[PDB]
Amino acid sequence: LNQINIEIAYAFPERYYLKSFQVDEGITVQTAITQSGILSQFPEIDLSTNKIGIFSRPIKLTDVLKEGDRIEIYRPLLAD
Amino acid sequence: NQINIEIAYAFPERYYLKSFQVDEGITVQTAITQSGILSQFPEIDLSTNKIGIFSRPIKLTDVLKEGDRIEIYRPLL
Repeated sequence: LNQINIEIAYAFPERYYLKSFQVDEGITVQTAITQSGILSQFPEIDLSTNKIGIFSRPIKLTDVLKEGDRIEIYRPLLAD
Repeated sequence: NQINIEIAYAFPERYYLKSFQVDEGITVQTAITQSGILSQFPEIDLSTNKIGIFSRPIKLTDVLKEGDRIEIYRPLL
């Protein structure tokens, strides 16, 4: 079964949730969320109505844009 | 037949953000060349810069791709 890496983020103000998981390719947004445990840690999250976006990277520049998409361009390296 | 999109370029001294209307069906690359951002910032390199796409709303049924970050928001304000 092909494996991909995904992240889930949720900003519990003054202690952020930010976790990466290895998952079976084919998993949906709802399945990743419900299988992570995030809903047990934060029982105030309501998937029927909570607002959810996805940050995708890397992408192919040939991908088709949709309403409300933001393209973020940034630098891989710091310094001065 | 149009859609509203944004393009941002984050660098150390400034955050650039611009909103555009473009033809439904446009690719990321066409949007970038169309925006004139590459003339404005000659240092942007399409093979070297990080480039990602933020999408919202999604669907709970969307199939995840490699490197997708699901962001769950707390209701405002």
